[PDB]
Amino acid sequence: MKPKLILMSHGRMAEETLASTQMIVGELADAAIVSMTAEDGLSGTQAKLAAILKEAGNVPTLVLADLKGGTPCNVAMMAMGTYPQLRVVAGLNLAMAIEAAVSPVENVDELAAYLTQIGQSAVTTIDLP
Amino acid sequence: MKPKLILMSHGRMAEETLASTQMIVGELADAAIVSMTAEDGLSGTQAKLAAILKEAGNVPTLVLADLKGGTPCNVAMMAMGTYPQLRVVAGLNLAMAIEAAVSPVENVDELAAYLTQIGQSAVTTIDLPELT
Repeated sequence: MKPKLILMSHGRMAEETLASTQMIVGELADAAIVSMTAEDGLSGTQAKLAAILKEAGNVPTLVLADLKGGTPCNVAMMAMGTYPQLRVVAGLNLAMAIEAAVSPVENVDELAAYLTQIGQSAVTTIDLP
Repeated sequence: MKPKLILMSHGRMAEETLASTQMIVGELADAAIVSMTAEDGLSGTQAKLAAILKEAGNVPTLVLADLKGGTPCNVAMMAMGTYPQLRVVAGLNLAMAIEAAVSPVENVDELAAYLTQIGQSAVTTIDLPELT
Protein backbone atom coordinates (compact mmCIF):
# COMPACT_ATOMS: atom_id res chain seq x y z
CA MET A 1 0.00 0.00 0.00
CA LYS A 2 0.78 3.50 -1.10
CA PRO A 3 -0.66 6.94 -0.44
CA LYS A 4 -3.27 8.11 -3.02
CA LEU A 5 -1.94 11.00 -5.09
CA ILE A 6 -3.72 14.18 -6.12
CA LEU A 7 -2.19 16.97 -8.26
CA MET A 8 -3.84 20.40 -7.75
CA SER A 9 -3.29 23.65 -9.62
CA HIS A 10 -4.60 26.85 -10.99
CA GLY A 11 -5.94 26.05 -14.43
CA ARG A 12 -4.78 23.02 -16.35
CA MET A 13 -1.15 22.91 -15.12
CA ALA A 14 -1.72 19.88 -12.88
CA GLU A 15 -3.63 17.96 -15.61
CA GLU A 16 -0.74 18.52 -18.05
CA THR A 17 1.90 17.74 -15.50
CA LEU A 18 0.23 14.30 -15.08
CA ALA A 19 0.17 13.86 -18.84
CA SER A 20 3.86 14.87 -19.09
CA THR A 21 4.70 12.43 -16.26
CA GLN A 22 3.02 9.66 -18.31
CA MET A 23 5.43 10.38 -21.14
CA ILE A 24 8.23 9.26 -18.87
CA VAL A 25 6.70 6.57 -16.62
CA GLY A 26 3.53 5.61 -18.50
CA GLU A 27 0.48 4.24 -16.67
CA LEU A 28 2.32 4.12 -13.36
CA ALA A 29 1.34 7.78 -13.06
CA ASP A 30 -2.37 7.82 -12.05
CA ALA A 31 -3.06 10.78 -9.75
CA ALA A 32 -6.45 12.45 -9.37
CA ILE A 33 -6.53 16.04 -10.59
CA VAL A 34 -8.11 19.26 -9.26
CA SER A 35 -7.94 22.03 -11.97
CA MET A 36 -9.22 25.33 -10.47
CA THR A 37 -10.86 27.49 -13.08
CA ALA A 38 -11.53 31.22 -12.56
CA GLU A 39 -15.24 30.31 -12.34
CA ASP A 40 -14.56 27.87 -9.48
CA GLY A 41 -13.05 30.23 -6.93
CA LEU A 42 -12.50 29.00 -3.37
CA SER A 43 -15.85 27.28 -2.98
CA GLY A 44 -15.73 25.45 -6.38
CA THR A 45 -12.17 24.27 -5.67
CA GLN A 46 -13.18 23.12 -2.18
CA ALA A 47 -16.10 21.16 -3.68
CA LYS A 48 -13.88 19.49 -6.27
CA LEU A 49 -11.34 18.38 -3.69
CA ALA A 50 -14.11 17.34 -1.26
CA ALA A 51 -15.64 15.01 -3.91
CA ILE A 52 -12.30 13.20 -4.29
CA LEU A 53 -11.51 13.00 -0.57
CA LYS A 54 -15.05 11.85 0.32
CA GLU A 55 -14.96 9.15 -2.28
CA ALA A 56 -11.66 7.78 -0.87
CA GLY A 57 -12.41 8.20 2.84
CA ASN A 58 -9.84 8.04 5.64
CA VAL A 59 -6.90 6.76 3.56
CA PRO A 60 -3.29 8.10 3.34
CA THR A 61 -3.36 10.77 0.62
CA LEU A 62 -0.81 13.29 -0.67
CA VAL A 63 -1.68 16.44 -2.58
CA LEU A 64 1.13 17.92 -4.74
CA ALA A 65 -0.02 21.51 -5.10
CA ASP A 66 1.30 24.03 -7.62
CA LEU A 67 1.95 27.04 -5.41
CA LYS A 68 2.20 28.01 -1.74
CA GLY A 69 -0.62 30.37 -0.74
CA GLY A 70 -2.62 29.99 -3.95
CA THR A 71 -6.29 29.06 -3.52
CA PRO A 72 -5.71 25.41 -4.65
CA CYS A 73 -2.93 24.89 -2.08
CA ASN A 74 -4.99 26.75 0.58
CA VAL A 75 -7.94 24.43 -0.07
CA ALA A 76 -5.74 21.32 0.25
CA MET A 77 -4.30 22.71 3.46
CA MET A 78 -7.78 23.42 4.91
CA ALA A 79 -8.83 19.81 4.12
CA MET A 80 -6.16 18.61 6.53
CA GLY A 81 -8.51 19.85 9.30
CA THR A 82 -10.91 17.04 8.26
CA TYR A 83 -8.61 14.24 6.98
CA PRO A 84 -5.93 13.11 9.41
CA GLN A 85 -4.03 11.03 6.84
CA LEU A 86 -3.91 13.81 4.19
CA ARG A 87 -0.59 15.61 3.53
CA VAL A 88 0.22 18.45 1.14
CA VAL A 89 3.49 19.45 -0.57
CA ALA A 90 3.65 22.70 -2.61
CA GLY A 91 5.95 23.67 -5.51
CA LEU A 92 4.94 20.88 -7.94
CA ASN A 93 7.56 20.21 -10.61
CA LEU A 94 7.97 17.32 -13.03
CA ALA A 95 10.67 15.54 -10.96
CA MET A 96 8.29 15.47 -7.98
CA ALA A 97 5.49 13.96 -10.03
CA ILE A 98 7.76 11.30 -11.58
CA GLU A 99 9.19 10.31 -8.22
CA ALA A 100 5.73 10.26 -6.58
CA ALA A 101 4.61 7.92 -9.41
CA VAL A 102 7.45 5.44 -8.92
CA SER A 103 8.09 5.61 -5.17
CA PRO A 104 7.31 2.51 -3.14
CA VAL A 105 7.22 4.61 0.04
CA GLU A 106 4.18 3.61 2.05
CA ASN A 107 4.13 6.13 4.89
CA VAL A 108 2.56 9.47 3.86
CA ASP A 109 4.83 11.55 6.10
CA GLU A 110 7.94 9.85 4.69
CA LEU A 111 6.63 10.31 1.17
CA ALA A 112 5.98 14.05 1.76
CA ALA A 113 9.50 14.59 3.12
CA TYR A 114 11.08 12.63 0.28
CA LEU A 115 9.17 14.50 -2.44
CA THR A 116 10.04 17.82 -0.75
CA GLN A 117 13.78 16.99 -1.04
CA ILE A 118 13.24 15.69 -4.61
CA GLY A 119 11.50 18.87 -5.71
CA GLN A 120 14.14 21.14 -4.20
CA SER A 121 17.00 19.11 -5.68
CA ALA A 122 15.30 19.30 -9.04
CA VAL A 123 15.68 23.04 -9.25
CA THR A 124 19.13 24.01 -10.52
CA THR A 125 20.89 26.30 -12.92
CA ILE A 126 22.35 24.30 -15.74
CA ASP A 127 25.99 25.36 -15.59
CA LEU A 128 28.30 24.72 -18.55
CA PRO A 129 32.14 24.31 -18.42
CA MET B 1 11.40 42.20 -18.09
CA LYS B 2 15.04 42.31 -19.33
CA PRO B 3 15.75 38.79 -20.52
CA LYS B 4 13.40 37.01 -22.90
CA LEU B 5 11.67 33.97 -21.31
CA ILE B 6 11.14 30.53 -22.80
CA LEU B 7 9.36 27.71 -20.95
CA MET B 8 10.07 24.21 -22.21
CA SER B 9 8.65 20.86 -21.30
CA HIS B 10 7.63 17.38 -22.17
CA GLY B 11 4.08 17.76 -23.48
CA ARG B 12 2.01 20.86 -22.64
CA MET B 13 3.06 21.40 -19.05
CA ALA B 14 5.08 24.56 -19.91
CA GLU B 15 2.21 25.87 -22.03
CA GLU B 16 -0.26 25.58 -19.17
CA THR B 17 2.27 26.90 -16.66
CA LEU B 18 2.42 30.13 -18.69
CA ALA B 19 -1.42 30.27 -18.93
CA SER B 20 -1.71 29.87 -15.16
CA THR B 21 1.00 32.53 -14.61
CA GLN B 22 -0.86 35.02 -16.78
CA MET B 23 -4.00 34.42 -14.69
CA ILE B 24 -2.08 35.29 -11.52
CA VAL B 25 0.19 38.18 -12.64
CA GLY B 26 -1.65 39.47 -15.66
CA GLU B 27 -1.36 39.84 -19.35
CA LEU B 28 2.21 41.13 -19.15
CA ALA B 29 3.49 37.61 -18.34
CA ASP B 30 5.06 36.53 -21.59
CA ALA B 31 7.22 33.64 -22.71
CA ALA B 32 7.83 31.57 -25.79
CA ILE B 33 6.98 27.90 -25.30
CA VAL B 34 8.46 24.60 -26.49
CA SER B 35 6.07 21.69 -26.06
CA MET B 36 7.89 18.47 -26.91
CA THR B 37 5.31 15.97 -28.05
CA ALA B 38 5.66 12.19 -28.15
CA GLU B 39 6.44 12.54 -31.88
CA ASP B 40 9.13 15.21 -31.59
CA GLY B 41 12.28 13.54 -30.32
CA LEU B 42 15.66 15.24 -30.59
CA SER B 43 15.64 16.84 -34.03
CA GLY B 44 12.07 18.18 -33.72
CA THR B 45 12.73 19.61 -30.27
CA GLN B 46 15.98 21.21 -31.46
CA ALA B 47 14.16 22.72 -34.40
CA LYS B 48 11.38 24.18 -32.22
CA LEU B 49 13.83 25.89 -29.89
CA ALA B 50 16.02 26.99 -32.85
CA ALA B 51 13.04 28.77 -34.49
CA ILE B 52 12.50 30.83 -31.34
CA LEU B 53 16.19 31.58 -30.68
CA LYS B 54 16.90 32.46 -34.33
CA GLU B 55 13.96 34.85 -34.38
CA ALA B 56 15.30 36.70 -31.31
CA GLY B 57 19.04 36.72 -32.13
CA ASN B 58 21.72 37.52 -29.54
CA VAL B 59 19.42 38.75 -26.80
CA PRO B 60 19.67 37.81 -23.08
CA THR B 61 17.33 34.87 -22.69
CA LEU B 62 16.35 32.41 -19.95
CA VAL B 63 14.90 28.99 -20.55
CA LEU B 64 12.93 27.50 -17.64
CA ALA B 65 12.92 23.75 -18.39
CA ASP B 66 10.75 21.14 -16.76
CA LEU B 67 13.30 18.49 -15.88
CA LYS B 68 17.02 18.11 -15.75
CA GLY B 69 18.37 15.47 -18.05
CA GLY B 70 15.26 15.36 -20.19
CA THR B 71 15.41 16.03 -23.91
CA PRO B 72 13.84 19.51 -23.57
CA CYS B 73 16.43 20.54 -21.00
CA ASN B 74 19.30 18.91 -22.95
CA VAL B 75 18.25 20.77 -26.08
CA ALA B 76 18.26 24.11 -24.16
CA MET B 77 21.70 23.26 -22.73
CA MET B 78 23.05 22.46 -26.23
CA ALA B 79 21.79 25.86 -27.49
CA MET B 80 23.98 27.62 -24.95
CA GLY B 81 27.05 26.74 -27.10
CA THR B 82 25.66 28.94 -29.86
CA TYR B 83 23.86 31.68 -27.82
CA PRO B 84 26.22 33.32 -25.35
CA GLN B 85 23.50 35.22 -23.47
CA LEU B 86 21.17 32.23 -23.03
CA ARG B 87 20.88 30.58 -19.62
CA VAL B 88 18.86 27.56 -18.45
CA VAL B 89 17.21 26.71 -15.14
CA ALA B 90 15.58 23.29 -14.64
CA GLY B 91 12.81 22.24 -12.21
CA LEU B 92 10.05 24.63 -13.44
CA ASN B 93 7.32 25.23 -10.92
CA LEU B 94 4.68 27.93 -10.78
CA ALA B 95 6.49 30.12 -8.29
CA MET B 96 9.46 30.30 -10.64
CA ALA B 97 7.27 31.29 -13.58
CA ILE B 98 5.43 34.00 -11.59
CA GLU B 99 8.64 35.50 -10.31
CA ALA B 100 10.24 35.40 -13.77
CA ALA B 101 7.22 37.14 -15.23
CA VAL B 102 7.40 40.14 -12.92
CA SER B 103 11.12 40.33 -12.17
CA PRO B 104 12.75 43.58 -13.20
CA VAL B 105 16.21 41.90 -13.04
CA GLU B 106 18.07 42.63 -16.29
CA ASN B 107 21.19 40.52 -15.93
CA VAL B 108 20.71 36.86 -17.05
CA ASP B 109 23.04 35.29 -14.52
CA GLU B 110 21.44 37.28 -11.68
CA LEU B 111 17.99 36.32 -12.92
CA ALA B 112 18.90 32.58 -13.14
CA ALA B 113 20.34 32.64 -9.62
CA TYR B 114 17.23 34.41 -8.26
CA LEU B 115 14.80 31.97 -9.94
CA THR B 116 16.82 29.00 -8.76
CA GLN B 117 16.41 30.22 -5.23
CA ILE B 118 12.68 30.95 -5.77
CA GLY B 119 12.07 27.53 -7.26
CA GLN B 120 13.82 25.73 -4.35
CA SER B 121 12.10 27.81 -1.68
CA ALA B 122 8.77 27.13 -3.36
CA VAL B 123 8.92 23.42 -2.56
CA THR B 124 7.72 22.80 1.00
CA THR B 125 5.47 20.55 3.05
CA ILE B 126 2.29 22.46 3.92
CA ASP B 127 0.71 22.37 7.39
CA LEU B 128 -2.35 23.99 8.93
CA PRO B 129 -1.36 26.07 11.93
CA GLU B 130 -2.06 24.48 15.23
CA LEU B 131 -3.43 27.04 17.48
CA THR B 132 -6.63 25.36 18.69
